Amino acid sequence: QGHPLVGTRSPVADEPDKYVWELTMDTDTFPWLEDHRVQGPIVFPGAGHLDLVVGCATEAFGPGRYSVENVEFRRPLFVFDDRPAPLVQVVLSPSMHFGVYSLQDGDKEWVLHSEGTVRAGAPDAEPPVPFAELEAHCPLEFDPAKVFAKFRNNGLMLGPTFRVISRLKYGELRSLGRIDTPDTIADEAPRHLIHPALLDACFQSLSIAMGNDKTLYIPFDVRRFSFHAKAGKRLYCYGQAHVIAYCEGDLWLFNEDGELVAEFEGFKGKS
Amino acid sequence: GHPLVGTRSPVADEPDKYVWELTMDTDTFPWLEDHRVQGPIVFPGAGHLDLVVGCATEAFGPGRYSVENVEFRRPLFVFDDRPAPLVQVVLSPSMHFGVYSLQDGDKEWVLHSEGTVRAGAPDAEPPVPFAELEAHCPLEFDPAKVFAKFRNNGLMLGPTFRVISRLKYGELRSLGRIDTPDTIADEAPRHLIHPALLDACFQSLSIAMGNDDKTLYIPFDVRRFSFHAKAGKRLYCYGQAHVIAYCEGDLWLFNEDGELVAEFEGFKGKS
Repeated sequence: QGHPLVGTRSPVADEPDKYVWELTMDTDTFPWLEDHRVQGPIVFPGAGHLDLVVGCATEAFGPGRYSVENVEFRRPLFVFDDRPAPLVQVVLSPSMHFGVYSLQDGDKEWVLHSEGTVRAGAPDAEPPVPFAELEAHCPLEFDPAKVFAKFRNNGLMLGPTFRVISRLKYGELRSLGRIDTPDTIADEAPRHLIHPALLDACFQSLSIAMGNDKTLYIPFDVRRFSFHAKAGKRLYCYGQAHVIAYCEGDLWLFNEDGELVAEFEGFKGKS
Repeated sequence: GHPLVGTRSPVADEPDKYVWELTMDTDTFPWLEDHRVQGPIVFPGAGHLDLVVGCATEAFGPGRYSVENVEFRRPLFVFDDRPAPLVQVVLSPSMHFGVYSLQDGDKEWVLHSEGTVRAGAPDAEPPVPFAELEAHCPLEFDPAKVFAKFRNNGLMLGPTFRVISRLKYGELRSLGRIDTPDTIADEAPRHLIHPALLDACFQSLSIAMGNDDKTLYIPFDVRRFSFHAKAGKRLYCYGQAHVIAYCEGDLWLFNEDGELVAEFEGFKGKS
């Protein structure tokens, strides 16, 4: 019944404020993994790491607001088809520094995928445009089928569960996207805080803020991710881009009733 | 919608002013019967916090709100001989609020509550984590003992305001379990924190000063009330008193899973 991405924890005696969760990230436990392939292999979406770490922190310290600051994404997490499911470790230090690690079977070394800090609580969120006014602030509309098309044309095989933007609007250095939970994940998504598929789609949405009539971007840095409330079945993602091959922007995720879900400050990306 | 937020009629020459109007009758709110003070029905001074924050929620949206420097001065009566009073939540552009009532045939409105309100809240600082709460308060008191004191001193409390199922205490400490009764179960999810349970929080705190006894205290001042999450069916209120006839304490409201619901800083009281 718990958060599906938080695994077993085995509190070690000589390390009292250290927390380690272990999880086998197989397709049987997570069929949706199939629908985010990058040039062939299945990749756990770099966005997904935020639902993972905060779900872990939630299990240790309790429900509420958590903030994940100075996240670095460096090495992709693969779920290959030829080898068995990888093992994944969320290591939280006493200093509240975290790392996400993976080991493929027969490998000598763990691979660090994500790195940052995490704390309880979050600043008061400051949307530059209130929820109701959002619709009008982004006049122009773009076809979601074209956005998905671009991704695959550059080698990003996105299946139904990662094709979840139903509507999308934009303006100068801004974007607004509607994220709908697909049926394939419906029963399982309320167990997550913000399902990785929907978290990935938020970064998809931001990519339309860079002025384009080409250059694919992937999560690289995040100054602050502040979780405020669980995602519902329908989501409104409002992005504002900042002005090389590094895209940057700030993000505000809302539920349809207008409840802020999460705030991203400094969501940097890379080709 | 929130049952205590009424009609709002935005006035043209006053754009940042909000006024909600409500007839506080027993038919709309049967639970009102169960908090009488020396005869007449009194809207609990604690209830003013669910009212103002429900109003602010309606204007600005769901999320965290903080009500600072609340003064309670004059009781809000729902007499039996006269028709239901009218109640007005006036929110100024400066985010200063007042709660007013007019009884039938009266020339002037009566100010009941006064303070400010803003969006957001500080990160909450429980001095004892939720899990450790149980052990921090060893000694137990009989709730039928506390309701008895109130009645003996002229506070006729009916079933809906007898909601403390369990109560534990220590030096300058208290811990109470607040249960939503069946009579309002159907209506409580519409409130943020039903007034009955909000009143019971102050009931709980009164056991932190008291030493095993006849001095009733009633809400008077609150430096800060910070709302974080809707109340559930079971609630744990942890109070810590501060050391004339003005009691004061800090309160931390928790749900069963340990989700902080509300923080009270500087909850002063008066005989």
